[PDB]
Amino acid sequence: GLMQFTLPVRLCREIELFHFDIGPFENMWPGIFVYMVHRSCGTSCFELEKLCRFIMSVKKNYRRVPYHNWKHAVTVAHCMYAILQNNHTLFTDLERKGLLIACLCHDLDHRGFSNSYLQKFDHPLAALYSTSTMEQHHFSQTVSILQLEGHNIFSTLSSSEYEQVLEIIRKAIIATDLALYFGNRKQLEEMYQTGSLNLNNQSHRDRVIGLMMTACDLCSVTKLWPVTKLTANDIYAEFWAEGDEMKKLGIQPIPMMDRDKKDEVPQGQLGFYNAVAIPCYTTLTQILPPTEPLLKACRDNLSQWEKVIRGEE
Ligand SMILES: Cc1cc(Cl)c(C)n2nc(CCc3nc(N4CCCC4)nn3C)nc12
Ligand SMILES: [Mg+2]
Ligand SMILES: [Zn+2]
Repeated sequence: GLMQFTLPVRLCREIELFHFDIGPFENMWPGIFVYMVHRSCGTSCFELEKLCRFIMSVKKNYRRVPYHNWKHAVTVAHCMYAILQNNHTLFTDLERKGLLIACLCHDLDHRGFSNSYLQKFDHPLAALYSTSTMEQHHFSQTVSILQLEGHNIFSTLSSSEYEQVLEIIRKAIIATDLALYFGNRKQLEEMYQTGSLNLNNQSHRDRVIGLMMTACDLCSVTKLWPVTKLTANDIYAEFWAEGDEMKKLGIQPIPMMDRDKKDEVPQGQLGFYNAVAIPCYTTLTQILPPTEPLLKACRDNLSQWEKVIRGEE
């Protein structure tokens, strides 16, 4: 009732920053997440007992893969928290509620394989969800966990509010399908430039939330360089295992997934920051000026990859 969550001083201060790293102590991550809900939403948003039980079931449904794991979920939520806290007035009570939850749940039960590998392996999920395969699965898992006894953190919401929140969550989670991001950022680019962008048009909010989700999801590129570099190892550990699996199916994997192309990593990161990351944080900074530190950090890390290529590290 009168129970606050507090973090040690360095965390208390640094968690407010975009480049915060949640650290290696897994047992502190639930507390960190709850801390973020309480400041971002209010101590009255969710029934504490239910929330903790929800957090633990979510944790239990992430798998021990090198990248798309429980640490990633909490990291993507922390980036969303920073966005929300730096844009206080722009978001409904329901969005604040739904978005941190969406981030925590966005990769639920990920297996460490891309949509493309599932389709080529012909996994049951690819038959059930022909596009955004994993992402529809992630949302499905969120609904399941929400329906477990004592797990309904949205129990105090009205029937229509409940339906609205699940709908924010659904679209948010779908938007993490990077294949959808390009078209989404293009529309947003154009709408901002022709001045048509309207935060009262619901379909416009959706696109903006979608862009936020991409930004949070890629936030590894906005951290301090050693964090960025070390996460990159986890990212390729997954991709290369998928690459191996492609080869097992009799298929040349794309260069990104082929461990024989280890040497081109610095250059693959370059293309990635240029094709994906920078454009994402750019348009996001245009639409939401106080998120500029993400762009600035992303640019610093691109420069670090450039330095890696030039033999300077
Ligand atoms: C989804 C995602 C998210 C994030 Cl936060 C990052 C930092 N990354 N990096 C990547 C791989 C980029 C890449 N590497 C390569 N190759 C070709 C041969 C050597 C490497 N090509 N590309 C496009 N993906 C992601
Ligand atoms: Mg995902
Ligand atoms: Zn993700």
